[PDB]
Amino acid sequence: ETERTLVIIKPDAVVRGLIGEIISRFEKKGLKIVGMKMIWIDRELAEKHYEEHREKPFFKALIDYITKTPVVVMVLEGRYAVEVVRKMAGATDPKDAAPGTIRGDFGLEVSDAICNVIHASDSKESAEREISLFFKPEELFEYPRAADWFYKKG
Amino acid sequence: ETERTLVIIKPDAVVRGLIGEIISRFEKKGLKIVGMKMIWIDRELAEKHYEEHREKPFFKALIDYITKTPVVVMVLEGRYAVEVVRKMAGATDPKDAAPGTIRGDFGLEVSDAICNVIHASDSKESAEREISLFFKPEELFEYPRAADWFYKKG
Amino acid sequence: ETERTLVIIKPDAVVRGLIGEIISRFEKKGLKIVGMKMIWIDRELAEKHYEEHREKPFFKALIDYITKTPVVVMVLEGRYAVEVVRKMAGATDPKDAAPGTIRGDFGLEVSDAICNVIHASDSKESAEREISLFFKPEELFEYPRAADWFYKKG
Amino acid sequence: SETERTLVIIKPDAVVRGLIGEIISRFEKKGLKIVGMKMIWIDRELAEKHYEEHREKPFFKALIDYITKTPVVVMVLEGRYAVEVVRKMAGATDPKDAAPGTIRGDFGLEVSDAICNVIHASDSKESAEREISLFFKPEELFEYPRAADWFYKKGI
Amino acid sequence: SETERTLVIIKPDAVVRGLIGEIISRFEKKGLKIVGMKMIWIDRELAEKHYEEHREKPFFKALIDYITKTPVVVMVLEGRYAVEVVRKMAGATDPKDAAPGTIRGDFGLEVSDAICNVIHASDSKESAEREISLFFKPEELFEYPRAADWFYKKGI
Amino acid sequence: SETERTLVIIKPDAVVRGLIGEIISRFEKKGLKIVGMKMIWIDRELAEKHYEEHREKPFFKALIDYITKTPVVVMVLEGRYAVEVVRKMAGATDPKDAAPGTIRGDFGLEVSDAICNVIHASDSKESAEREISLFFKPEELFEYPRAADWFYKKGI
Ligand SMILES: Nc1nc2c(ncn2[C@@H]2O[C@H](COP(=O)(O)OP(=O)(O)O)[C@@H](O)[C@H]2O)c(=O)[nH]1
Ligand SMILES: Nc1nc2c(ncn2[C@@H]2O[C@H](COP(=O)(O)OP(=O)(O)O)[C@@H](O)[C@H]2O)c(=O)[nH]1
Ligand SMILES: Nc1nc2c(ncn2[C@@H]2O[C@H](COP(=O)(O)OP(=O)(O)O)[C@@H](O)[C@H]2O)c(=O)[nH]1
Ligand SMILES: [Cl-]
Ligand SMILES: [Cl-]
Ligand SMILES: [Cl-]
Ligand SMILES: [Cl-]
Ligand SMILES: [Cl-]
Ligand SMILES: [Cl-]
Ligand SMILES: [Cl-]
Ligand SMILES: [Cl-]
Ligand SMILES: [Cl-]
Ligand SMILES: [Cl-]
Ligand SMILES: [Cl-]
Ligand SMILES: [Cl-]
Ligand SMILES: [Mg+2]
Ligand SMILES: [Mg+2]
Ligand SMILES: [Mg+2]
Repeated sequence: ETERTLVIIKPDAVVRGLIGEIISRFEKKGLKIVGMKMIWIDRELAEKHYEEHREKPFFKALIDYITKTPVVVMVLEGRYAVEVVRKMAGATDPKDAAPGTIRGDFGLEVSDAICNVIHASDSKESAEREISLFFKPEELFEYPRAADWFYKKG
Repeated sequence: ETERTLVIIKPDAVVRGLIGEIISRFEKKGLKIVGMKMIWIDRELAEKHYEEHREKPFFKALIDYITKTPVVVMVLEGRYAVEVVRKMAGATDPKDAAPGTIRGDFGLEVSDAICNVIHASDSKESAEREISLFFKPEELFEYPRAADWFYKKG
Repeated sequence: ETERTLVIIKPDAVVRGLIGEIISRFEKKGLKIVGMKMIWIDRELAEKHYEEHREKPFFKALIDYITKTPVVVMVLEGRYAVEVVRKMAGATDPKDAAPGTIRGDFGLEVSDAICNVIHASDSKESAEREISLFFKPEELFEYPRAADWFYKKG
Repeated sequence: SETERTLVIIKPDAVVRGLIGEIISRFEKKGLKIVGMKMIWIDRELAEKHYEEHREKPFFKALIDYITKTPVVVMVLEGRYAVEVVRKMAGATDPKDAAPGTIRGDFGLEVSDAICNVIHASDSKESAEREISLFFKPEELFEYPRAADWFYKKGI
Repeated sequence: SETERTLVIIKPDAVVRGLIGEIISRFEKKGLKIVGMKMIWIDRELAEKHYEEHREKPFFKALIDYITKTPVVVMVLEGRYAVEVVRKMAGATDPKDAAPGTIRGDFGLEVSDAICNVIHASDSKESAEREISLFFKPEELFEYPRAADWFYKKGI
Repeated sequence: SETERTLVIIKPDAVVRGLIGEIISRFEKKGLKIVGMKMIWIDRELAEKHYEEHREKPFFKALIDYITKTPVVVMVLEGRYAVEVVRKMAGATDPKDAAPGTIRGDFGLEVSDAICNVIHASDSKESAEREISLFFKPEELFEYPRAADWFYKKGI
């Protein structure tokens, strides 16, 4: 049931100084950070990441948004991590996101793009693809978090 | 899409020392405080604010409640601020409010009135009316919050 | 409307150092701690507490889980405390729990048992029974919390 | 008695950065009572009056520009030895020197031509009295019970 | 070894104000282990025994009234040099003098006839030993692993 | 100018305990800018190079074992007098001595054969320069605006 998912702490979150608060929510949930780095995405990489939206009217604005400033890309590992992180993220448009979710508590204002604090892979398949776009195997680690032993079935 | 809504941090919140925590939730969401002051509402002003409830059985108790101690009235500005703040507030009766919402996390106990931490305008129209009841134009301001520039479409 | 409910801060929460954070959520909601103690539940007591699950496939694992390390048993008092605490706890399986709830924010990983941070009585009847299992009348108290006077109808 | 009132100004840097709530919560958590509060936009005349004791100091101009840059939140805190206590909570004038745990220590660092330091706290009972009068009318200050006030009642 | 056990009492003011959780979290976050804990309502005999060293001091009576005002939460914290560490976390006896960041510094200020100061922390290993015995039976103290205990294992 | 860059390492104890976010938030809240950051697993060669000044010290071996125990998060913080400021935020080397409010003061205590102390902070501008180079390539460090940067613009 253990899966890996890719999360991008977007430019709006970085500029607003919310990196730590976002990371803490994942750590507190029990999710493990197995990879992470601050990078500045270029248009080519951005369009590959968001290839599914190439023919949508907001594509250009979305690429401008994700490449506006550096972002923090990270890989989270844990039981059903993909669906869990999507649940934690909340609705795409922050105004519709429920209080308690990341977008619900931190997002609201938008530009030409629907600024929404973070990106979260939408499926195990997508996560695999996205993780490969931003990380090399040598940047992903296997190590124990403090409470790992507690759940070991002997 | 930018709107203004009126919020009243009720006597129960003031007495319990929750003013700051409530304000922080709005600031963290990205909402801008364009007006704010601690006042002690008298019955006349209270009945004008809650005119819609004049013929309800809980009217008297509600007026007693809102005028019990000083309150903090404030105007919040932001994208769809009215519906967003209502969403953040949660169900009228705190016991029914979802965890994560203001009433959900802070409210529960009631008196003869359903004490519920805060008041939030229910519509743009109501907000306009309520804002006018408590504030003069000279008490409302236009200024930039730190991240405002980020969302400017050039 | 004032009720008492039993909550058990389970071994996973104790080991992870989440006792305080869990307690704070209840205090902030307005709930009153009328009884509380750290104990180490033995199998006999554990099976009495979870008697309803005796014929379920996960029974053995559940008993192992709840008796793994000491836990903190506590009695919470307040308006509709039973349903309110259940609401605050969230879905049984933490991966399904909504962000904002205790299980939603803190739980995810599981062992042979569905580790979910806390236990909360499912009804007033169950609460009565469970409270009696862990506490003697002399361990339960009646005292005023700071804001109690605020809600007194004269 | 030991109960005093002091003036706090949540400065433009704090307002712009969205720290109003976090600052207020620190005072509420300490047990201090907010007896008056409002968001205002200080004009140069009022700013220079508040900081008149620095009228003949080199940093005066930058200070006025800073305090009047955007709206601020002025408030009056009441409580046991509130003046010295709030000053202690504020921390060293230059935030880089302020101890972690203090308001300036946890939230301040960067400066403009002025030493931006998150908040203002009256330095003495005499200054508190003068400052409260500059920003608040008696009609804007209130006497009411905070939840735990009854717990501290002395004598019988 | 360096591992010690100390006694902490979350006093009536903290309980009434709903600060039990916040106080416990500070100890958990520090890495201290809670090996015993319970809510009890201290009677005068036990209160006077705990504070026997102040038996002949003017504030004694007010102190007993205060500590027995409502139920409290007594707990035993275990960890490296726990006695001095918890004392440091507590801060100065009179909360108005306690540094921001400490428990008394962030949460205490107001007083009654007694100097209400949020919590009690054993002042020495000798006092800790005596105090733990007054409130806890060995059967109420436990040895178990906290999540990160394995990380600190020494030697091979 | 007064703007400096310093190197911070969120050590294995912090990573294992899930404190990465809380530590980063303290720097963000202070107003410091993260210009570089990544999770890496330090090897003995790099660890010994970073701590070369302790090459001939008794605790060296335990120190290397500790810093290479699990992955860490290295990051570069930029801001006014960042070196001394971050050091101040970190607190005393041995967490038991660190003041409440500091990172080590609030989060550290227990030790292994090494004095586990949550994070590493460059001790000087010279050390910061050397350390940043050991862990980061210029291509991994960025210049960008944080939300409030405009507020502090000096002069006209
Ligand atoms: N301007 C604009 N941007 C959008 C819209 N929908 C989505 N976006 C942006 O494009 C991103 C990706 O879209 P999508 O995958 O559908 O949403 P997500 O998976 O929840 O992030 C969203 O997170 C927004 O940043 C839209 O309708 N208009
Ligand atoms: N006693 C009592 N008070 C109520 C009841 N419904 C609402 N109230 C109080 O009256 C306030 C205004 O009512 P309403 O506008 O319907 O709810 P709101 O807009 O969510 O605050 C509520 O916030 C409560 O303070 C009720 O059924 N009984
Ligand atoms: N292994 C396993 N454990 C379960 C399952 N369902 C429940 N549990 C565990 O048994 C406890 C009690 O079950 P139940 O009363 O139905 O859920 P609760 O009232 O929400 O705690 C749950 O909290 C879990 O700890 C399950 O389907 N499989
Ligand atoms: Cl949502
Ligand atoms: Cl963990
Ligand atoms: Cl709701
Ligand atoms: Cl902002
Ligand atoms: Cl749920
Ligand atoms: Cl209360
Ligand atoms: Cl200081
Ligand atoms: Cl209070
Ligand atoms: Cl101190
Ligand atoms: Cl731990
Ligand atoms: Cl220190
Ligand atoms: Cl910023
Ligand atoms: Mg998507
Ligand atoms: Mg209404
Ligand atoms: Mg059940």
